[PDB]
Amino acid sequence: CPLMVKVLDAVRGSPAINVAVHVFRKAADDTWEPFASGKTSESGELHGLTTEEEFVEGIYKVEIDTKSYWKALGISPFHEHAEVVFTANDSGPRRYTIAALLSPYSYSTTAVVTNP
Amino acid sequence: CPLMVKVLDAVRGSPAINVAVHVFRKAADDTWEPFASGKTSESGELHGLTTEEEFVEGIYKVEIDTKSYWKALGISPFHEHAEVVFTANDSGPRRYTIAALLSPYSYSTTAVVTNP
Amino acid sequence: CPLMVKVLDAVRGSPAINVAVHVFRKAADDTWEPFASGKTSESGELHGLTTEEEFVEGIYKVEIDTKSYWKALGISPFHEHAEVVFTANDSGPRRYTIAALLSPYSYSTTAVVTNP
Amino acid sequence: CPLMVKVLDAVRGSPAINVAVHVFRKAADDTWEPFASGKTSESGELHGLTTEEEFVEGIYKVEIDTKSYWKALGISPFHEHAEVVFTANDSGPRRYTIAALLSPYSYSTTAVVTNP
Ligand SMILES: O=C(O)COc1cc(Cl)c(Cl)cc1Cl
Ligand SMILES: O=C(O)COc1cc(Cl)c(Cl)cc1Cl
Repeated sequence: CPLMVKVLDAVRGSPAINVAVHVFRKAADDTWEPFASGKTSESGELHGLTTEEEFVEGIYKVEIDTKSYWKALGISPFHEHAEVVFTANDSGPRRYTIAALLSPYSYSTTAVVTNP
Repeated sequence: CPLMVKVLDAVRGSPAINVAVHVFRKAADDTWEPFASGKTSESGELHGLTTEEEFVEGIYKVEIDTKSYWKALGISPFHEHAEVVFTANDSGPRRYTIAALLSPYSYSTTAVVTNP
Repeated sequence: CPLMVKVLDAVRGSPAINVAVHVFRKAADDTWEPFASGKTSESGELHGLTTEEEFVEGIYKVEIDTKSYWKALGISPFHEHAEVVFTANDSGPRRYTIAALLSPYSYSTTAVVTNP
Repeated sequence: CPLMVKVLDAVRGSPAINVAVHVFRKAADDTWEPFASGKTSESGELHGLTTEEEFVEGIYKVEIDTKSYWKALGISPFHEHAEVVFTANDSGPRRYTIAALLSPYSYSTTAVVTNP
């Protein structure tokens, strides 16, 4: 699995469950082409977005739909989403974990990049 | 000052100086129209982006050029930029501060929304 | 002002007001001797803790009473307090700002060390 | 496993390996009694600190030896350590994950608490 997303909820001290995630890749014409999407599991993790063959070099955007998450919990948050934009696989294939820690008016994101 | 941006550097424990910041407002056709921009000061702050008259309700994007910041310091970063997307609301308090804390592979952002 | 503390609330997007802060200095026998204390202001800030003459090199602990803060707001928190322990160095820049961003089950802290 | 610690490095985008961790528990006399210790693995994770039988109700301190970590990488950081202090098991046994994201002048910590 070359691209995994993990989301935590800093209000409840729990995984952030059922968070929608949309991944885009910048096309030759500089538009964002949908690439993959999914939603976090009961563990806060989203696996299976893509394959090693499909996940070529490029600029990717991982959109985490934080507003939709909070509004389901009846909470009115600040951000529309949390966006993570990065160049991937420019020195060959790597495995990426994008992590995000959510609060209503804040978020933190980090990346763990490993070479298989 | 309805909108201020502050950027800090978690590697050196310092303001993040001379960071380019671009602000956009979402147009009716869902594109991002340039709205304001500047470079953070010696204190990591960017003031004077807009006025009360011009800063109407709507969705805004603040794009912080973190990659150029790290590259100018000789450091290899993960993200292309940090993006903060939010809705300005007239019901809420008047003044918005968007703060960002930068590391090479991670950033945190929060919003402080206050009244005078 | 050699030492300032700033506290923000990530649930409401606001300064964290009326937070008790206690500062200690490590004594030669390795105990923590009271040094300074106060409550954050309406802006989330605590100034005037010490003077240049009194703030000599050594190890200091800043203890932010986050549990009482959340309890006064009717919210159930994880931590007893947030502790920030660091060495003051005269080689480094003069002025220390300790900032903390609070959520019920998470906090972030950074140091900004600058010269005038 | 009722108490697990995970540490990430925000400069390298990697697990923080070989981080020493010391856990203490407040005694009846209000001193901190050593409780358990260990060091993070190649995954940044520390398992096996304690057992369900041993991990009774109490106030615990998880000390993460961040200064020793950075100084091994030849880096001179701000904090002496990152301390996480919390009441555990006060509504019966729970499983705790303490996570920390490290930079030289900052850290973030969160807790995930689950009911088995
Ligand atoms: O917000 C401030 O003025 C200073 O303190 C902070 C700065 C940042 Cl960038 C973050 Cl994420 C949190 C705090 Cl408390
Ligand atoms: O889950 C981990 O990999 C470690 O804990 C964290 C989780 C999140 Cl979501 C974030 Cl943003 C940081 C850390 Cl250290």
